[PDB]
Amino acid sequence: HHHGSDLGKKLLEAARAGQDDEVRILMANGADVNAVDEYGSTPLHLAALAGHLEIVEVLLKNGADVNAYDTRGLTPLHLAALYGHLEIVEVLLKHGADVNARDRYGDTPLHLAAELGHLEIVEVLLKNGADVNAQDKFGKTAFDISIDNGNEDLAEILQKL
Ligand SMILES: [Cl-]
Repeated sequence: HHHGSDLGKKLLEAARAGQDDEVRILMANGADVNAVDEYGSTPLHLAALAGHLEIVEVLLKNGADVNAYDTRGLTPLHLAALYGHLEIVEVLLKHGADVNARDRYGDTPLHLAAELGHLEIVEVLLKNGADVNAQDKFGKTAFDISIDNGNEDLAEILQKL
């Protein structure tokens, strides 16, 4: 629907604020599920960041792009991992999220979850095919990040799971 309309902007705002009723109302009025703001963020990026599981589900049910990339190359999965939202991480993977998507720095969701010490998110990403050898632009793997941060608990999950 159009290109950067105020209707799409209202849906982006309601998705970030977790306004479930307002999100259903706006969608019924024809708001585009894949509306983008100036940062290339979609309603699914903003709901995943702010940890609104229910809204993430309705967006997906109504055809939101699970692998949309913003201006920094961050996908909704990168954001759910970075903000520590485990249930959203699981729901996104079930709806075909690309476990090895790369942002502008070559970091995958695994790199971001390791950097923030999110152990269970790391474990879930590994069992969904996360690439342990993926190197970012600084030449680091998620394992290298865990070692540099002296998180031996995380490093052990990264080597054995
Ligand atoms: Cl969650």
